[PDB]
Amino acid sequence: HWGYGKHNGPEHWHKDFPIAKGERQSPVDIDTHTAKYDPSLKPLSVSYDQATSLRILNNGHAFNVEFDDSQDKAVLKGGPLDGTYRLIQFHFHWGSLDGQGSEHTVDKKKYAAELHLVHWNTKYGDFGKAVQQPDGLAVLGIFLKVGSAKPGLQKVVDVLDSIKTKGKSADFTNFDPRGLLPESLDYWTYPGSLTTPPLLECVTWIVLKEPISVSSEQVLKFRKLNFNGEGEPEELMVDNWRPAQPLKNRQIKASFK
Ligand SMILES: CCCCNC(=O)c1cc(S(N)(=O)=O)c(Cl)cc1SC1CCCCC1
Ligand SMILES: [Zn+2]
Repeated sequence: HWGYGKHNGPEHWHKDFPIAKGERQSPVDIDTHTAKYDPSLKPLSVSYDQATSLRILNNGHAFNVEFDDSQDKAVLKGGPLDGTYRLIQFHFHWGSLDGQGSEHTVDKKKYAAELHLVHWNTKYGDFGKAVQQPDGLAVLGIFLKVGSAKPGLQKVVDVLDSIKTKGKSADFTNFDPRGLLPESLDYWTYPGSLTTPPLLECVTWIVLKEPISVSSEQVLKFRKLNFNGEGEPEELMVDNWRPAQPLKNRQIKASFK
């Protein structure tokens, strides 16, 4: 099955998932000089006041913090989007070292990690239908750099010991994802894809310019997770990122400057 190594990593995905070589794959390098400022783009509206986290899951590729998406409670709107997108889950991608880990890059700079808040377009009724549509998902991507701790991240970090291995989950209620956001909502946006199999070309990407800072101790806790299940040989969950893919016939737009 697919994963992050030499024989099952990103360079192999196209044999099971030929869209890997498609026209709107993610992530991409964000060449900041070439991105054009679009005065028609709106401020992003992030409305997370009523978010209901329920659980956290080690799915063997990353960990997902899941939300109750059965009512409009945590929604993304505005920005480049038409209509309303409901938060279903967030997860991260991170490196074995602080110098790598992000999926998107900014003028070829790789951040230590990248947070993905995944939302689906309510006009398609549920996530599984949304991923079959070119405007089905909106993913808010946020870079992480290592420096000062992110206090709003600590509840996540502290539960990771309980979900060390693939298939473990834990009650994870009352987590507020507002504590993972940077000060500015200035962003870049482009049409792309899921960055994991099945690599569906269903995502409007919204990548924030301002990274959040997390501490070395926080990211070290990410790197103690395992991609294996309990009772199997230990493979640290590190370097769970797909490299930048060809931009092809796409324009990256900036909400700023
Ligand atoms: C089997 C799932 C493997 C791990 N991937 C994800 O959790 C995932 C990653 C992204 S990303 N990295 O582009 O933000 C997005 Cl947008 C949606 C999904 S969940 C979804 C994938 C399609 C159908 C299965 C669940
Ligand atoms: Zn992701």
